Amino acid sequence: DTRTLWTTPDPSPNCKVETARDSKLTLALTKCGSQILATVSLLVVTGKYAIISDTVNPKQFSIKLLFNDKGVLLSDSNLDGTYWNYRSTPYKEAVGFMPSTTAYPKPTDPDKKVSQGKNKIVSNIYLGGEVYQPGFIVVKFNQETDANCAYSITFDFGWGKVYKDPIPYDTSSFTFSYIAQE
Amino acid sequence: DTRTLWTTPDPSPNCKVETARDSKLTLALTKCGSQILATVSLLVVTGKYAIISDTVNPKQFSIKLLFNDKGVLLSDSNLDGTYWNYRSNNNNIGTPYKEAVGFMPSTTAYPKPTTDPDKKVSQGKNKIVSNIYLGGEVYQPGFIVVKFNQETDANCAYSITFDFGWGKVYKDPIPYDTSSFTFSYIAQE
Amino acid sequence: TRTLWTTPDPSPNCKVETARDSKLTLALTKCGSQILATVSLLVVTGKYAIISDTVNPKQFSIKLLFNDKGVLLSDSNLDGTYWNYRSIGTPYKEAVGFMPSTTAYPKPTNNTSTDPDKKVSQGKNKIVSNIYLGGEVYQPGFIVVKFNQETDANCAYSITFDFGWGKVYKDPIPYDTSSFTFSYIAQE
Ligand SMILES: CC(=O)N[C@H]1[C@H]([C@H](O)[C@H](O)CO)O[C@@](O[C@@H]2[C@@H](O)[C@H](O)O[C@H](CO)[C@@H]2O)(C(=O)O)C[C@@H]1OC(C)=O
Ligand SMILES: CC(=O)N[C@H]1[C@H]([C@H](O)[C@H](O)CO)O[C@@](O)(C(=O)O)C[C@@H]1OC(C)=O
Ligand SMILES: CC(=O)N[C@H]1[C@H]([C@H](O)[C@H](O)CO)O[C@@](O)(C(=O)O)C[C@@H]1OC(C)=O
Repeated sequence: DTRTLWTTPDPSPNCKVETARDSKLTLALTKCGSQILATVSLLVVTGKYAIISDTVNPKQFSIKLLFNDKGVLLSDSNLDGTYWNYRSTPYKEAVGFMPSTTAYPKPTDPDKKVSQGKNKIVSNIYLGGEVYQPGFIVVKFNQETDANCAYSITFDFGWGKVYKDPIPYDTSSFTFSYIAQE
Repeated sequence: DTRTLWTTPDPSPNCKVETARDSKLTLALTKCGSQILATVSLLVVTGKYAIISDTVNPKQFSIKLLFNDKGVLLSDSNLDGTYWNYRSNNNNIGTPYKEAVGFMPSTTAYPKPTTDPDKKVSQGKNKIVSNIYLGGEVYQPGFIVVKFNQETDANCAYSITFDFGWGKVYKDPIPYDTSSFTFSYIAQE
Repeated sequence: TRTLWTTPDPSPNCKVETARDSKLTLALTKCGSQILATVSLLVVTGKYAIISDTVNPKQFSIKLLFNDKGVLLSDSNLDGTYWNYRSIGTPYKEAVGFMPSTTAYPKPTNNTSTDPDKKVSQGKNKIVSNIYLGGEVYQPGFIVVKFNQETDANCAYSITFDFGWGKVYKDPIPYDTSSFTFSYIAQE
């Protein structure tokens, strides 16, 4: 299915939050012409961020997906590449899933000011899906330079509310979209 | 694909919050291949939650869409199935649909609910949680929780549940009339 | 499955307070009977370019007004020069399939034309969310998207973006929004 690129819907541990494969990132990208429709959720399984409270610091971490100029996931990404593939051999290109570098340029007169906001999508998510357990997600397009990436999608996850009773970092699903490179 | 399953865009009262058809649920599910793109909004028209304030309790209610193995709406659902159907223009195909499995939330992504950290099942991923705004006013937050496959009622194969509520103190009564909310989810097929 | 858009890296193309004082980036993509949209706003000069608690009002309104063919009316805050389908071209002739449904989101009615037997939703034609200035989690603002709620220019359809904030900002910050995704039911 050339219209869906994903982690598979029920992944094994596939994502580094603190150490490699300590988390399960479920990410599906679906191509709707020139816009990608995405859904993302994160379950931290082991380690520092599996169960959080107010004494865990910092209260944010970053998950980078780094892509080359063919849209292939680079091995330095926090997301393990083993099962990152079209919905059904590692794929050879996925440029049409990549966030536009014209809409969302890599970092570099009022008419020369570059938007610092437009390459980010920021919202609350809710741990365990509970309305009284807000956290946040920041989706960032093409803001990384690591591994000489041509494209990137970064997920920053965190929280700010004071939690004295420890709770699993297990996020509600978040929908977003972005302008595709082609 | 690219078909829509919906309540019609201008439904008559079609949904139970407290009693049958005491509310207008507008819900459209549009298939974008492996994901469903959805928009939902609720106007409660009569009963306990039509007009809310800080003296209305509890401050949450639940609307269950329960589906069988063909993705057909079960009678126990809060939504009346009379006008829950595939789109035709601004209305519905006349005959009740026979199957809608491609519109169901995946039971692989969102399994039905059932100490080893390695076997932990995500409690978050089957829910989408956000503020909505009553009357579309920025100063009238409430909330929506969309839940996939979390019901057991009527031996459903699939479910979509909408929990609506609010937390802010409203001393003056206001209608429970939500801003539209967009979400997507992984489709069963 | 076409996209109607401002182009992804627009030149100043929008009036918040004065012509060309802002850059609105907006893409509408058709997915059958729903439009999938992404929007963001960079105010580049004037009252709302750098905001703080001493600026009032703390909301402003960007109207996209369309005629019966889905064509952008020049009265809109958005300049229509580069509002067109994604692809040297011609202004588009029709985009009704991209308009917000007037059955889902009807225009306001008069005392004359209001049916007292029907309760009309005031919320359903609005989408309301936070956006974040600079994409910083500690700089919330808000966006309100409104469908078909204008009467300006005898529009057949409209999409209105209200942007604002409520948090007290002592130190001034640029009104430069994170991107916001939404969808709506299309006219056809
Ligand atoms: C959509 C949105 O951001 N709404 C928020 C409104 C809004 O900012 C104002 O009505 C616009 O002027 O403000 C809310 O309350 C905040 C309060 O939470 C904060 O601590 O103080 C500010 C004033 O400085 C407001 O009083 C509101 O009216 O309830 C919050 C609301 O946002 C949310 C997420 O509910
Ligand atoms: C989904 C929602 O609306 N969650 C809100 C929650 C809820 O309304 C009450 O818990 C209901 O009782 O109230 C809060 O104050 C809270 O932290 O608990 C704020 C929280 O909203 C945010 C943006 O974090
Ligand atoms: C994305 C998010 O959740 N931002 C929240 C922010 C954040 O949690 C801390 O800044 C992290 O440390 O905290 C706030 O109190 C703040 O104003 O700064 C509330 C704000 O949420 C809203 C709905 O405005």
